[PDB]
Amino acid sequence: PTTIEREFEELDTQRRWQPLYLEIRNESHDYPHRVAKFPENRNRNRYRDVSPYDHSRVKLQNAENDYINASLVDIEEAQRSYILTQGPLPNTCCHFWLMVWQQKTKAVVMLNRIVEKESVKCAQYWPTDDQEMLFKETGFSVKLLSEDVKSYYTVHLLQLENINSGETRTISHFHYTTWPDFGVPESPASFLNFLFKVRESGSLNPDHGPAVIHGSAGIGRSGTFSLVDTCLVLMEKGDDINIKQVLLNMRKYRMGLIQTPDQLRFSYMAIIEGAKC
Amino acid sequence: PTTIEREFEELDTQRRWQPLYLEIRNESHDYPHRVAKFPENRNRNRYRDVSPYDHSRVKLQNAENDYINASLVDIEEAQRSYILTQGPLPNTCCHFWLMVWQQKTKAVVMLNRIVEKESVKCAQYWPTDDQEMLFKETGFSVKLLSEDVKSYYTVHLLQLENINSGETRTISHFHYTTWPDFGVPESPASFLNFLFKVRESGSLNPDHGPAVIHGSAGIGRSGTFSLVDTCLVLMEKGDDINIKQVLLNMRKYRMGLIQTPDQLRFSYMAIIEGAKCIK
Repeated sequence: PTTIEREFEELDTQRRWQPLYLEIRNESHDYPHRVAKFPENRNRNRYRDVSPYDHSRVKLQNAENDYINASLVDIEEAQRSYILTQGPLPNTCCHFWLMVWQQKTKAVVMLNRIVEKESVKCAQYWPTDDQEMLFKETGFSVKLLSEDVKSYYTVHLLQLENINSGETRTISHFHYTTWPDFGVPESPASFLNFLFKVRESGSLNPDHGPAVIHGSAGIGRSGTFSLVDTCLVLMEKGDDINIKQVLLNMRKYRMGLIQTPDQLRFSYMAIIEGAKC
Repeated sequence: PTTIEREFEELDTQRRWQPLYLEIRNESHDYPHRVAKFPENRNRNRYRDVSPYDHSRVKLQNAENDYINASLVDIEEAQRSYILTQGPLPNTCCHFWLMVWQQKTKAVVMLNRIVEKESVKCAQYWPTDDQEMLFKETGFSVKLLSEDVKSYYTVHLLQLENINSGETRTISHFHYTTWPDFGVPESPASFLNFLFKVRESGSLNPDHGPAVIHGSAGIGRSGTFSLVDTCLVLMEKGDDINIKQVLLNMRKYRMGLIQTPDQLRFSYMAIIEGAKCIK
């Protein structure tokens, strides 16, 4: 904890955050992602520059087209596993809830707004009122159980139902509402508080399926969330951590996590402050 | 402006907001609201103790059932007209948009959140994304054009289309997001700023149909919003104002406007500060 604060201060005074982030870009390797570019998958992708690698993509089980824009990002050293996905499209919200069910997910972490700078970045895939939301394509319904609104985030409790079996599960929907795309949270403090609420629910624990983390692309803010959570686990287990090394290993699972130098710098501060807790 | 400032300070120091609000209750008259209680209309009312008066209710034209829980609130001395309405129910959002169309409304002012204290207070009657919302019972579709999110309110630009005529209109939807039910806005400043944005759009001006103001019941926050706007209009025209008499007059058009003493106190404060800002 003392060492990463020393490193951050070196990068600040010498103003080397952009060269550092550019060095991580160059050391990130490309892996095959041929399935994302199948013709019949082009309406399942939000962005043409954001595809899951063939070796780590989440597959819809027992589906004729198993493809969803989702990556299982796994860190064995930390016992941490997350699914990072794009903001679902109107036609993939059914696949998204099918994924949440098959993986036994307990929480969805949403870091984006439905509309950002006059572009819809995500479909309304949960209901805002008491009307049930139906996904006939995959046989799931979503109903709103509870809503707790705060100034920079909201938590929803949703009832996800498998209409075919009648079975039901409660999904915690943690929605960060003041985090701009390609930008940073307002405060490391506000961010850390949000992370700790997601942790306190147990939704990141190994006795559950991987949590679903998404923004609009599931890359920038989503990578920052997972990078900070993971490196708080590693320090907590007593491990010495190289953040650049942790982030490079994570990028083997999904391309281009952490999208700006500022996002990388913010990840350092949040890791340093979260350690003091 | 100095006189209402004297009055506020007297009521604040002597803590007399409740004797005042109770005295206004007693000077408020009840008028028939029999149509709201017709058997076919009771699934169109959110709350059974919240009804529009027969003499000021907005009528849905060219419909088999003309009823909607909405009141035309008029202050002729201010050249101001509002429609105060409940938060529409799932089966009445088609009626709400038919009313917006027929009344040539340009803005909807929304003062509630969809869920407050774990209770649904209003149906999702506009779309949050790029999927179009359809109301086939009345032949209208709503599409989201634009969204500007600010710290205490959001503005949505919506395209309201009459599907059978194909004609289209742009509705300004001003959604104040930080005003709890039976409560008060966080800061007079943020509220006053929000009101001033609604005015800047011209949606309250005489060359448009009346704006639609709603909360969940369309009475407490809706009444606070309308009282403050009206009394700033009356002051800038140079009229001497008894706010209590303006509120009693507004209550002839819809029952129980402004629901708490703190809301009544907040109307005074916003009026006093909005005047000093205008000057």
